[PDB]
This record gives sequence, structure tokens and C-alpha cells, in this order.
Amino acid sequence: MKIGVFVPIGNNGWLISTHAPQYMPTFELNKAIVQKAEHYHFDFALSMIKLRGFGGKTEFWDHNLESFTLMAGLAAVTSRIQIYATAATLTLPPAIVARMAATIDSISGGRFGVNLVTGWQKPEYEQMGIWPGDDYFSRRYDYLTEYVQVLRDLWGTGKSDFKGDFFTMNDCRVSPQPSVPMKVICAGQSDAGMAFSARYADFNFCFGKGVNTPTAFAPTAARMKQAAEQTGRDVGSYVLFMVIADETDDAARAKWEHYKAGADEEALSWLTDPTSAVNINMGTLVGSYASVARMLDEVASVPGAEGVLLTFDDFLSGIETFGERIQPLMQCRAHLP
Ligand SMILES: Cc1cc2nc3c(=O)[nH]c(=O)nc-3n(C[C@H](O)[C@H](O)[C@H](O)COP(=O)(O)O)c2cc1C
Repeated sequence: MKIGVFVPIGNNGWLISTHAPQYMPTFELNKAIVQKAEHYHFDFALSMIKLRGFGGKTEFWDHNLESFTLMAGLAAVTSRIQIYATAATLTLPPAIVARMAATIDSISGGRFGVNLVTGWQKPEYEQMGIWPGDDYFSRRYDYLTEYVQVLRDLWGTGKSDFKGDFFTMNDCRVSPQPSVPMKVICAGQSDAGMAFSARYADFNFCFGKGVNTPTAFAPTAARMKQAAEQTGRDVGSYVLFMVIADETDDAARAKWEHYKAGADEEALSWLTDPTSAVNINMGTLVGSYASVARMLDEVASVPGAEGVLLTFDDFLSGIETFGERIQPLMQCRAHLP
């Protein structure tokens, strides 16, 4: 199974708690994280794009870097890990994304790909006057289909004459073309989103589910395999989890409970053994290094699951303990050096 790191482009990562680590997203922090992930043979690093935060005591996601420029900088200081940026497709013309992708292909020597998102949180767009209206909720994958057609023309041939409802290309040109086939990834959970992914993506990201129920996402990965059957394309599932690991199950549980006890309720308001809002009800693996290794090996056995995208409570120590204590016990990582 492949392992990626979801890099903290927003302050405080994925914990909405006064008891969680408090930190700003800097370049040098994301550089340290990605160089340590690459050292431990992580396969990829992805950044999201988040254009508005949730406030509260922790100013949660009020502070966020931009994904293409962050990943261009990270590409320059790495050599092997795959680098993915997220395009909020309402915010960038497709010929600009095409050229940014060819640029980071150049920086990285062919390690770059794009996560294409529709956007769904109206305020991120309404705040800058570019929300297309509430018809977007139902038509957004029609928009994304035209967007990706323009991208595939430009990457594949260097030109597009595409004409649709949303885009008009009149001999649009982007060269250079990427040195390797450009990877497109999607994070579609809906039927329309999975249908898009099945037609155009290399793989689809989905949410891990529950606390210490690693296989609870299986129905989502089954729906995505069904969507991929309809195109005949091999489009696997990469599943998002948070890992809270320690020397013992009891020690990891104590950390998780300490984070939940600090929940930043004002920030959680704006956003509105169970999952907790403290990490946006993310799929969570809480245990000893050995327990987390066993639970990740169970993820690897789910039909359609090809990888995991990981967040941690503390990225610098969480990547280190992952590489030193968890990954060496994982049957699904026995292929590493
Ligand atoms: C790993 C992951 C990363 C995501 N990143 C973003 C992002 O950066 N920006 C964004 O607007 N939406 C993001 N999303 C939301 C998805 O693109 C998508 O809208 C959501 O999964 C709901 O599916 P649907 O679009 O098919 O309803 C992400 C989802 C997942 C699972």
C-alpha cells in the first residue's frame, strides 16, 4: 500500500483544540515534514487549499498558505517523493493550472500531480465575489468535466480548441508539456464525484471512518470500484486517517482524550467510541505503534484501497515514530529497503 502525508498548509493541522500543538503553517515547517517523510519512503505529499478559516480561540485555518506555490517550493528541496497541489477550480483558469503543473514538473523532474476540487464551501468563494450561485451544487461536476478536458488537451498536445458551457478555447497554447504523464487525483465522495474520478483521475481520495475501525470506509471504496467498472479504468481509493500513536494503547488514548478535552467550541460552531469534531470527525487510528501498524495492514486488505493519506497530532514526531516504529511492522510496507 502507498503512504502519503497531508502537509499542514493551515495552522494547527487537523486538530481544533487548545490542548493540541499550536503552530503556524510555514514553508520551513512543511519543508522539515516533507524531507522527513521522503527519508522514511513516504510515496507522496499532498496539500489542500483552504481559502477561509473557522476562527475561535485557535483561529483554526484562519492562516493558510497557497497550495501550488507551497508545493513548487517543496519540489525544489526534495528528489523522490511525489508532490501534489490542490486546484480550487473556481479560482484559477485551466490554462494557468496547466502551465503551473508543467512548471512544477520541471522543478521536480516529473514528480508532480494535481488534486482537482470543485469547492463546496460557499463562503470561501462568496467572500471574493466568485461564487457562481446555488446551481453550482448540482452542476459543479459538469464544470469540472469541462475544466479537465481543457487540461488534458493542453498537457497531451500543447493546445486546446475546447468550447463548452463554461470555457471557450481559441487555439489556447501551453508548452512545455509535462515530461511524464500528468497525474490527476480527485476527492469525490458523491456519485457524480466518483463518476468524474472514474473517467479522469488516477486515484480517488476518500475519508477514513470511525475511531479504530480501519475497515469502516469499505462501502465507500466499493462504490468507487463500481464507478471505475463503468469506465474500465483502474482508479483506486486513497483513504485519509489521523494517526495518534504512542508506546502503549493507553498512552495514545490519553493523548486523544486530552485533545478532545481542549476542543475549541467556538471554531467547531462555525464548522457545523465515537469520532470527534476535534479533528472534523476524521477517521482516527489511536494506539500503540504495533496496534496502528495492525490497523493500517487491515486498511490495506479493503477491496479498492491502494493507499492512505496520513495526518498526525504532531507531524515532526509522528512521521519519525511512523518511520521508526510503525512502518517496520506493516506487512503492506515489506517491499521497502
Ligand atoms: C483528502 C481530501 C482532500 C480534500 N481537499 C479539498 C481541498 O483542498 N479543497 C476543497 O475545496 N475540497 C477538498 N476536499 C473535498 C472534496 O473535493 C469533495 O468536495 C468532498 O470529498 C465531497 O464529495 P463530493 O464533491 O463528490 O460531494 C477534499 C476531500 C478529501 C477526501
